[PDB]
Amino acid sequence: GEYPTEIPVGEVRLYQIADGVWSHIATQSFDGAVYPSNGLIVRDGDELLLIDTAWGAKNTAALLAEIEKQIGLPVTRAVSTHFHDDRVGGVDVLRAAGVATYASPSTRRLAEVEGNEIPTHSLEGLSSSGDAVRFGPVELFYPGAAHSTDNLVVYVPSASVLYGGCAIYELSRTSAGNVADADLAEWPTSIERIQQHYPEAQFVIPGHGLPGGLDLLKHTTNVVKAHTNRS
Ligand SMILES: O=C(O)[C@H]1CCCCN1C(=O)[C@@H](CS)Cc1ccccc1
Ligand SMILES: [Zn+2]
Ligand SMILES: [Zn+2]
Ligand SMILES: [Zn+2]
Ligand SMILES: [Zn+2]
Repeated sequence: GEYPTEIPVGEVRLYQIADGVWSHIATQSFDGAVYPSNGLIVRDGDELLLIDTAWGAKNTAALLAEIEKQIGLPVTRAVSTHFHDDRVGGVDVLRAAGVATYASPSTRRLAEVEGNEIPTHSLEGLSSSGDAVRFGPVELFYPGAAHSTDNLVVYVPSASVLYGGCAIYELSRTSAGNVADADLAEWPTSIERIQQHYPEAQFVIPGHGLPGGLDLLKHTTNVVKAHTNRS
């Protein structure tokens, strides 16, 4: 029961999941309510891989300061898992600090169209549903369209940690979130692909809220199908 929930906006908290694996947790206010957001940090030798910004430039500056204070290793690369602002908002801060920023070509194009910040580098090998590539200490996986058409998930083999980003919902969320960019028809099949490729996952991190087990995948499918049938 130690995962942070406790976090004023502008602040960022780190949570150690395993040796060399942390999540980062930040908050943002939207329509008068406060939402948490998760990302991932993975050690690779004496450097760090960052997965996703902390949802905004100010939060992302605080994230880098937090990392410097608590871990003290340099973030040398970062990956954004889809084109929304809680994933790419802060890429310019990362870039100014010397972090090499990455995303899939689809994510970079969608970010551009949205007027969002655009990661510098393009990830190859992730164009088709079911594609996976090794990227430093993690595997990147494109499960197919779900929360967005471009969304990636991240697996840490040394720790059996599956980071689902916003394609996976926390258990406390029982109604669909922002699905304006989603492929509702394909989302359960994409979740099916995650389960098929990472059935040994022990720790599953949603894009927002509390980690759990692989039960978060069927929970998300249930919420998405209920939203599909809404009326
Ligand atoms: O996915 C979701 O569950 C919904 C609802 C729960 C929190 C996050 N959330 C959001 O929308 C975030 C990041 S995805 C804000 C956003 C703004 C503009 C465009 C996309 C997203
Ligand atoms: Zn999103
Ligand atoms: Zn570069
Ligand atoms: Zn999100
Ligand atoms: Zn449920």
